[PDB]
Amino acid sequence: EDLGTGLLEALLRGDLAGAEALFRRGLRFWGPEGVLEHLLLPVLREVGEAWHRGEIGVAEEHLASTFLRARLQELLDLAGFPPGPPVLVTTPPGERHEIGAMLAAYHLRRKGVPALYLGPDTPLPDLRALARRLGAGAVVLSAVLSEPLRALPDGALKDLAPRVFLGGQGAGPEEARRLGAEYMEDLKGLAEALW
Amino acid sequence: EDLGTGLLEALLRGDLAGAEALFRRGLRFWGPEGVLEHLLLPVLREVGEAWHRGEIGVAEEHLASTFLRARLQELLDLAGFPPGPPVLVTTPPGERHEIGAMLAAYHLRRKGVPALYLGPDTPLPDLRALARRLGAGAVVLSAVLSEPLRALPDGALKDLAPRVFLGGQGAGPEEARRLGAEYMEDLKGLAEALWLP
Amino acid sequence: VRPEDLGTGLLEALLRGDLAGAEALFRRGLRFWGPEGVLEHLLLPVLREVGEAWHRGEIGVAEEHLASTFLRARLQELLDLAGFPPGPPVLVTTPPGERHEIGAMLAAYHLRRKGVPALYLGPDTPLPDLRALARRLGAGAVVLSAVLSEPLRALPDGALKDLAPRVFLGGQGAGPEEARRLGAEYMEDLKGLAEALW
Amino acid sequence: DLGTGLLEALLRGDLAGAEALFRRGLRFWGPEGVLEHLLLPVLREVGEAWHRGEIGVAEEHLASTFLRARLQELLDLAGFPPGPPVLVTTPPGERHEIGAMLAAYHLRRKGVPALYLGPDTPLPDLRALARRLGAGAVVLSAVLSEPLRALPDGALKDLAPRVFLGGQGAGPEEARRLGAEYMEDLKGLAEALWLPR
Ligand code: B12
Ligand code: B12
Ligand code: B12
Ligand code: B12
Ligand SMILES: C[C@H]1O[C@@H](n2cnc3c(N)ncnc32)[C@H](O)[C@@H]1O
Ligand SMILES: C[C@H]1O[C@@H](n2cnc3c(N)ncnc32)[C@H](O)[C@@H]1O
Ligand SMILES: C[C@H]1O[C@@H](n2cnc3c(N)ncnc32)[C@H](O)[C@@H]1O
Ligand SMILES: C[C@H]1O[C@@H](n2cnc3c(N)ncnc32)[C@H](O)[C@@H]1O
Repeated sequence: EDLGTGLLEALLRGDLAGAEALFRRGLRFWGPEGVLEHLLLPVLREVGEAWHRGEIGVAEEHLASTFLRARLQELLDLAGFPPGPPVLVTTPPGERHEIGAMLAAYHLRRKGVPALYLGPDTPLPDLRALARRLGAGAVVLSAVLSEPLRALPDGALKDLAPRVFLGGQGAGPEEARRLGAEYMEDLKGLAEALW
Repeated sequence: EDLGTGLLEALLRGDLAGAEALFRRGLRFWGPEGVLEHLLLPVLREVGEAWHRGEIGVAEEHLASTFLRARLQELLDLAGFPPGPPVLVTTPPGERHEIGAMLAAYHLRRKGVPALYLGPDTPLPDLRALARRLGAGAVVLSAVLSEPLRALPDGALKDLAPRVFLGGQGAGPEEARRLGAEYMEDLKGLAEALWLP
Repeated sequence: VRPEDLGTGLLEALLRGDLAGAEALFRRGLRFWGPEGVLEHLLLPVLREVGEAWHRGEIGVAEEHLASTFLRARLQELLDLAGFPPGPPVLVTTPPGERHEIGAMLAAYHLRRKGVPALYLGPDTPLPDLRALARRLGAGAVVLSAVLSEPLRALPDGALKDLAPRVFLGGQGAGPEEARRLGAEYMEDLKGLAEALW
Repeated sequence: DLGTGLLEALLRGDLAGAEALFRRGLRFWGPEGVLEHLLLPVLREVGEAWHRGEIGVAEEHLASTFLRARLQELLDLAGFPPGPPVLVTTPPGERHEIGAMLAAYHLRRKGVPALYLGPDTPLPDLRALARRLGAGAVVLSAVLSEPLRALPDGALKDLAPRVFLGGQGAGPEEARRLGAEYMEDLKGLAEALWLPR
């Protein structure tokens, strides 16, 4: 059974009940991390590709994307949330794509790290202020597009927390170096990189 | 509200567990509609005013708003999504505040309306195309700011779907008339106008 | 359906063998009460009423079996979705002769929700084997759930004392005096377990 | 090598590592193949290691509890084929439940609505539930032979119009004595419902 085609088709026809049932079949088959890798991310990528090819309009993407963000938020709220100093997770100013940051928070919480997901697009002064006030051990940023990072001045990220991690499709090792962050490729390596 | 102040204080401490416990207590005490009017909505309004007064920063508002959207998403899912020709709910192009749209969808779904929530900020021709293809009986827009409506040409909203409804703090009767939408004074006026049976 | 009617609705769904509808009612409870709350406000009251219905002779053993098997699966689902930090484990089980396992699962779930790596062993673990595993894995604690008093009554004085660096005992079958006799720390509330560990 | 790695991860208390290994087998072999190549060989090896004194009871418990959870999740995934239930349990005194769960799972994958009760059901109660639900069949998994030897002649007859008995603890003459149909393997079990007898 092709859950990815089935789920995208259900979303494009506005069949949210079918879509929710199909996502849950994927959760049961692949497990929590696995459903994100094998179902949620492939469908979001395909939605993007269909839009880029001119095949679907913006409303159709929004319908699918909004639904999948809700499913990941549901999973995130069911993960543990330890006491202790938090890790703040957001996206750079100008970055409205939020699912990468949500995935980072999720992977962290599933390994017993109290990741606070702020939502996207947080001005750096306000992010630093909050990280310092809460005694955050780290700040994690997800960059989906490269332009928001290119807009930032050299060293912009270095003072945000004791550790500052940057990843996503829009990020790369050279950009992380210019901005003063540690570049991280894999979500699984985040908790490890802390412990 | 005493519980409202306590929730916001928990959110500002990063105590997500304590914040959830307070929200769940409000849900048990007031029920879903009650908790929106007496807890979720007053906290969002306060967060906004406190930011405007420089008492909290943007990261703190973000934390609070993100938490409350997740709570409202849970209530949307709890309200059920019936089958049947849908009502599309979104915000005008350039409107990034989405919770008013989510609230409209919630109130509709509570009355058995299949209110499909698209998220915010949908271009008009794309919204109209989706409404046409799905056979949607109505489109509902939430405007929080007035500037996105001011930027639209006369009659821009009139033909998005068989009925087009507009509300929110950034909308008013005169702008709705200019744009060709039916202005809805409040969420119960919206729910009333669209309830089928 | 009102939240106050989900318990009666869930039990009626299970009693007609409608497990898909029972799952939907459970998920509604989860969305309304939250994870800890649905266990407190829906799972535990239904399980208690199943026991009372059985005792009154209103349902039989197979009806209880179907319901507790279902509810154990719903709790397992929540358990699987919670965290699991690396780090020295807490072993969670029930005393020898105790076959009621849901209390132990709930303790494991409360610990994993607070980022404690609770390993759920299943029920009814002989004490030498439990001690051996705790020592080998370097477990920081052993947590026991006693629903009946009889299995505790069958253990000799100080039987629980050396199981792990901390040994916690709770459940409807345990009390402070019995915990003291067996060498365990007594804990009444699940919420206080993670607090106490560290 | 996946079987050996799964057991090793379980014996270290590396639950995340064990889950990842199981998920890998599920993706490689699919549902049916993961049971034959991973779940069943691990359980069998777990018993052999315990008998030989290489692992203790707590280690078997950790492994079986994990595998039972994985299988219940596959059971739920297989869902609810339409029609009158087939009740699946174990005889009174039989605490090994994975064979019953496997029977239920095999049935559901073939479109038969198996309802897995849990283990160790007194026969009068099993008969009452079968009657109340209009069950078309009852299936019992016996791992030990002793619980069967304890039951009266004819004790399984008429629990439902069709009553099947299998597992390592069952054999044809014991099934005959009890008034059940003996089934040697899960393949024959679903086929046995193709046609009446
Ligand atoms: C949904 C969506 C939107 C929604 C986002 C909604 C929301 N609230 O999140 C909206 C409508 C807002 C949107 C807007 C736009 N978007 Co858009 N959108 C998407 C879409 C379809 C899915 C986004 C998503 O969730 N992706 C899932 C992502 C996060 O997964 P991933 O990047 O594979 O990430 C992996 C790793 O990077 C890792 N990871 C991610 N973050 C981090 C962080 C750390 C620390 C680590 C360790 C790992 C990690 O996680 C994943 C593991 O596989 C994508 C398609 C796509 N391919 O992503 C486009 C896409 C990203 N969008 C795109 C574009 C062009 C736009 C717009 C400019 C469109 C326009 N207006 O003209 C705007 C820009 C808005 C802005 N300023 O940011 C392009 C970007 C192309 C490029 N430049 O690279 C894409 C690729 C579509 C396309 N095929 O053209 N978008
Ligand atoms: C959360 C929030 C944000 C978040 C939104 C996050 C998200 N994904 O939704 C973000 C960070 C994106 C944001 C951004 C900005 N925002 Co802002 N933010 C808010 C906040 C704090 C809550 C918004 C909300 O959820 N409102 C919904 C509820 C709480 O509002 P309500 O008035 O009670 O709505 C009632 C009715 O209107 C009705 N309703 C709503 N919709 C509909 C629809 C229909 C059909 C009907 C019948 C009824 C109805 O339901 C409610 C109860 O009945 C508000 C404060 C506020 N008072 O709203 C500001 C506020 C709306 N934001 C404001 C501003 C200035 C901004 C920014 C310009 C800031 C900036 N400089 O970047 C940007 C603009 C972004 C954009 N282009 O839209 C100002 C606007 C003042 C003004 N109009 O001039 C506010 C009022 C804060 C303030 N006090 O200054 N914001
Ligand atoms: C399901 C069930 C069974 C199932 C259990 C299936 C399984 N778990 O795999 C099976 C069929 C095996 C079973 C068997 C029996 N059971 Co029974 N059964 C129940 C039932 C209906 C629900 C059990 C349950 O999960 N309860 C939920 C419990 C665990 O929650 P709780 O005890 O209120 O615990 C709270 C706190 O103590 C805390 N907590 C629990 N553990 C811990 C641990 C720590 C450290 C902490 C801090 C907190 C904590 O969490 C809960 C609230 O937060 C109950 C009804 C009931 N009232 O409990 C009976 C009941 C427990 N069973 C009972 C009986 C008599 C039996 C049998 C003797 C019946 C028989 N003749 O065979 C056998 C004994 C088997 C054995 N243990 O050796 C009686 C016990 C009465 C008494 N004490 O004398 C009960 C009360 C039914 C009744 N009579 O009303 N049973
Ligand atoms: C885990 C386990 C337990 C667990 C059960 C946990 C649970 N299920 O909740 C617990 C701890 C309860 C346990 C306890 C005991 N058990 Co034990 N344990 C096992 C173990 C390791 C796995 C059982 C299992 O799940 N196997 C399922 C699969 C592996 O069985 P299988 O042989 O492949 O079955 C196949 C077929 O029979 C068929 N099938 C099964 N059912 C049905 C039904 C139908 C209709 C059909 C068509 C086919 C079918 O499908 C299967 C796949 O092909 C087995 C070892 C083993 N089975 O080889 C023992 C084993 C069965 N246990 C054994 C023993 C000794 C005990 C105890 C007496 C130990 C004790 N002293 O306390 C108790 C007895 C409890 C009781 N009264 O039932 C012995 C049995 C020896 C004997 N006398 O026959 C075994 C064989 C271990 C050993 N090698 O010594 N056990
Ligand atoms: C990356 C995603 O951005 C969305 N997208 C493209 N243009 C706009 C716009 N004007 N307004 C809102 N979202 C838009 C598309 O739906 C695409 O899939
Ligand atoms: C209305 C809400 O908008 C948020 N806000 C204000 N300025 C910005 C910005 N540059 N980026 C993102 N959010 C912002 C504040 O947190 C306020 O509460
Ligand atoms: C506490 C629970 O024990 C179950 N129970 C009662 N007697 C037996 C038995 N002989 N075998 C199995 N379960 C039993 C009942 O279903 C009751 O609810
Ligand atoms: C068949 C399985 O039974 C378990 N087993 C053996 N003896 C006991 C006991 N006293 N209590 C609980 N489980 C036991 C072992 O772990 C073995 O593998």
